[PDB]
Amino acid sequence: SEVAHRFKDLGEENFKALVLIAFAQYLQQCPFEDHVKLVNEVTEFAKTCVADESAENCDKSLHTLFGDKLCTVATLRETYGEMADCCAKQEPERNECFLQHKDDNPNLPRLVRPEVDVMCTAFHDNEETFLKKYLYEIARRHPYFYAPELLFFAKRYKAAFTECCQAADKAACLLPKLDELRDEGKASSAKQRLKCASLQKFGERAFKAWAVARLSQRFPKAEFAEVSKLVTDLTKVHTECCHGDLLECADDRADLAKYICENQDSISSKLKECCEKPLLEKSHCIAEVENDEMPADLPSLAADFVESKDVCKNYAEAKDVFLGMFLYEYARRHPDYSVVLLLRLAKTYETTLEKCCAAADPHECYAKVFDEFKPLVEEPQNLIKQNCELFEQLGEYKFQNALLVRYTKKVPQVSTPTLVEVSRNLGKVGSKCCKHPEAKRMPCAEDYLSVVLNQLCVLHEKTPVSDRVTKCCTESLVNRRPCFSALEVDETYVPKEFNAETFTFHADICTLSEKERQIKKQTALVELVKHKPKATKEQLKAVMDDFAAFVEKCCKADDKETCFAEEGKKLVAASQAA
Ligand SMILES: O=C(O)C[C@@H]1c2ccccc2C[C@H]1NC(=O)c1cc2cc(F)ccc2[nH]1
Ligand SMILES: O=C(O)C[C@@H]1c2ccccc2C[C@H]1NC(=O)c1cc2cc(F)ccc2[nH]1
Repeated sequence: SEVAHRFKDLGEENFKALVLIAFAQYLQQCPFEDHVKLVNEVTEFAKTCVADESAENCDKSLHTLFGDKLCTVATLRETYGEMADCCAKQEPERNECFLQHKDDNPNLPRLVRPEVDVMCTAFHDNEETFLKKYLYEIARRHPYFYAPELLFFAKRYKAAFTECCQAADKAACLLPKLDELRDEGKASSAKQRLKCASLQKFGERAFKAWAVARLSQRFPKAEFAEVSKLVTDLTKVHTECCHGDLLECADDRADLAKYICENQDSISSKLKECCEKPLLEKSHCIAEVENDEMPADLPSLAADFVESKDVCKNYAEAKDVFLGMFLYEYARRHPDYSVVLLLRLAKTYETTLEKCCAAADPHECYAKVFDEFKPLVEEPQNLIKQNCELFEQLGEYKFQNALLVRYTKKVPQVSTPTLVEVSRNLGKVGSKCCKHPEAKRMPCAEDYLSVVLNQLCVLHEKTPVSDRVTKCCTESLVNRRPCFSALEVDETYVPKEFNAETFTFHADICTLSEKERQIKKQTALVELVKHKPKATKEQLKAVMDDFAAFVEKCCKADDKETCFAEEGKKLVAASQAA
């Protein structure tokens, strides 16, 4: 009985929280109350199985059990409508369906967060509910969020509230802690979506390719066979989490943590304080530990991968393991390299070994391999140092408008919200990456944009509108940022003439955050660019200066939306002629 095998392995709390995530993530419009109802039933059931694994229903699959339970609520199609299809389906099709129906951008209201004392009061008046609601709200909104990490977050969310409510000033303590979690959570969700993306479209071999490069960057001193082992184990974990098997995800991640911790010596010099931490922390720690030192004096790549006379033999026995070896050997020698690049280098190799083995003479052509890299390597190098001067001039905000305009004109089919969000995240590279020296710049950007461009691809995959976006996304997972960095301004676009409510703001806007304010400013900007893509210089500064500065006028105008209904009409004439 797997349900009992999971229960006993993780325990009731995590079992209960991993379940609630499972559901939250599967029927996303469903109310908190309902899920918790469902979760305790499943809980009720598990205990029996633990108590008697022979009992009536304890042999079914976890999907089966969770699927029947879920569909108790989903069945209504006046409330839901589209998930009730998955209900009439049986396994394994029912699970395929729920996963297909996972909505990366769900039309959901934001929890206007109440004052600090009420949260504190709620936290004490009943925390068990309070904390359940944190898993629920994040899961709902992040249907691919790495669940076993989402628990690690929860514990930390619990800790903040217990510290900060008892503190003299409850707000100055709590608010910074919360916002730190939020950010740390948005990066996590994003990073995790890339893994599910990779796994479910480009197959595991591609995920495998990514981890081996990554783990070997981190664990250079480890053997190759020791890295493949870890890679395989990781893959089964992410496969399982990205397939909705969250319970065995948590278990298998836990096994690996223990495994790593028991062979510390054979894997890394740098895991001492990581592997002394408790359950949940232990895995977050290990995952994000620092790069180990490089084994004294290493040989050249060439000898094995070039100068040797038995490439094709080692290739043709098993090209995957060989290419895995190259991916190992190349990466352990270069922690200063981006992982997308390396994957781009290794692929040149794969293709070139099929070009050269297929000849009568193997050697002559593949001796020239390590020139073919120089241009692939220099392409990312040039783009990053080009944008960074262009950033420190403008600042994170101004520099996001430079992106907005560009990507807007580049791909005007896309929805303004998508454009606004992706370009807002794309320019955040300039903050975290240009800050470094070159020794860590180019890589930093190139890898971050890998995450931010996936966001674009999965948001566009929802409702396709463009021809070119759907290309860069589906053509080759690692060739993405250079693919979007080869799309010129389009000449096909038929622009929508005028939309008067887009550029006329309101008095609700004088009661919201600077971030939200910025996001409004920028939405209007995108949609103005959407009016004239062709001849349009900096001048988009001025009229955006106006739609932003005139806000200052009307906020500090002490009226009942009089000036908004006329002094905004002054500017629609300003944005057409000029
Ligand atoms: O060629 C592909 O697109 C599939 C995968 C890919 C992805 C990027 C760069 C190279 C390659 C080659 C290809 N994967 C592998 O060759 C491969 C990696 C790998 C890692 C291991 F720990 C054990 C065996 C392995 N085989
Ligand atoms: O995969 C994990 O959850 C943790 C992995 C781990 C564990 C111990 C030491 C180092 C590391 C690195 C850490 N994996 C990654 O960073 C990683 C990123 C990433 C992005 C992809 F698009 C596809 C596969 C990927 N793996």
